[PDB]
Formats: sequence, structure tokens, C-alpha cells
Amino acid sequence: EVETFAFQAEIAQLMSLIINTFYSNKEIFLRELISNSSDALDKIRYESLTDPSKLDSGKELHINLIPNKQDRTLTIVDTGIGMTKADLINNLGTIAKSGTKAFMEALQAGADISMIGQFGVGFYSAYLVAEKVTVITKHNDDEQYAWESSAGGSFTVRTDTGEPMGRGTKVILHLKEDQTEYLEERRIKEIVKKHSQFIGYPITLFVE
Ligand SMILES: Nc1ncc(/N=N/c2ccccc2)c(-c2ccc(Cl)cc2Cl)n1
Repeated sequence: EVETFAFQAEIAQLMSLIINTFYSNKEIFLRELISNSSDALDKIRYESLTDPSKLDSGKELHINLIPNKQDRTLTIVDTGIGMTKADLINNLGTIAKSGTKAFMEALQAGADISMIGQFGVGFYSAYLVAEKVTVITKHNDDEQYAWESSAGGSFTVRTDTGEPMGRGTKVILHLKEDQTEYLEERRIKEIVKKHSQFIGYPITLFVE
């Protein structure tokens, strides 16, 4: 059974700006997601310092990029801290609420969309290239949950029955018909090489 939620007003607005604004430099979506993963892996490593049973759901701290031309998805996978139901629903909404104000104010003063990460809402940039984003996530303190949204101002959350993941976050980007360049190996390593080369964690680009 699937619960449906309404984005906070500001977030909805943020997500139409990103979907509507002519802006050709879409590749920035990937470092925003990868850097989100870097932060979630940081957080579980720190926490496992003072409580090593927290890595009982997986030791390896890594990031995986996975293109699948057949489903037309690019998945970003990490084994960081994962998110609880309340983060998915309420917490991540409550915080990206100021970020979205600042960001929008900046956006006329001639900031542009690629500055979205320095306001803490990098994630929504995934709508530069995805028509639907699905987030499977699993936190030590909660069940594995699937979050999903095609924008339009609503999101669904349901407890996930897929392959169990142990602990971490998968962002599955269901790509727009015209954004399939991001499923290409030489394209992806170009962007990682240019934008994400100093990430403190192994990043693997799976081949198809
Ligand atoms: N890869 C990854 N891992 C954990 C994450 N969320 N972490 C937290 C932690 C505490 C509270 C809320 C989110 C995120 C994330 C961070 C921010 C946003 Cl807007 C969306 C996502 Cl999926 N991404």
C-alpha cells in the first residue's frame, strides 16, 4: 500500500523551475547526486567510529554508477547511511525549504542552476534529465523504503519489497527520451572526471 504526499509549496516551485527553465548544462545533476552520496558515506563512517555494530549491514563504503539502456535508467548507488521514513517524508522537506528560498533569490542576481548544490538542494537537479526519479533507501533504524516522483507536485512512499540492499541509497533516474547520452560510458567518465575526481570513496562505473 502506497501513501501519496504533496511536496511542500517551495519544493514544487523549485521542481518546475528546473523542469521548465531553458538551461543546456544538465550534466551537473550527476555530481550533485554523487556528492550527496559522499555525505551519506561520511556520516556512517563517523557513526561507526563510536559504535562499530553500525557496519553490521555492510562494511564497504562505495559509490556505483549503473546505466541500463534497456530500462533507460541511470542508477546512483551508495552504501552510506540510508534514510528513514521520516527523512524521506518530513525531514528532507523541512530542510530543503530554506535552501530553496535562498537559491531562488540568488537565481535573479544571476546565479544559475549549477549553483544549486551550494544551497543544499542538489538532488532536485536530477529533474534536469529524469522524468521520474525513484529512491530506494535503507537505514539501520528502519525498513527499506521506495520514494518516487514525476514531479507535478506529489510524491509517493511505500515500503520496498525488491532485492534487499543492506544499507544505503539508490537513486534511479528514469531519463527523458532526449537525455540518453548519460547512459554512455565515455559520456559518464567525462563528467565524473571533470566534476567528481576527488571524492573520498571508490566510484565504479558498471559497463552494460
Ligand atoms: N545518496 C544519498 N544518501 C542519503 C541521502 N539523505 N540523507 C539524509 C540524511 C538525514 C536526513 C535527510 C537525508 C541523500 C539525499 C540527500 C538530500 C536529498 Cl534532497 C535527497 C537525497 Cl536522496 N542521498
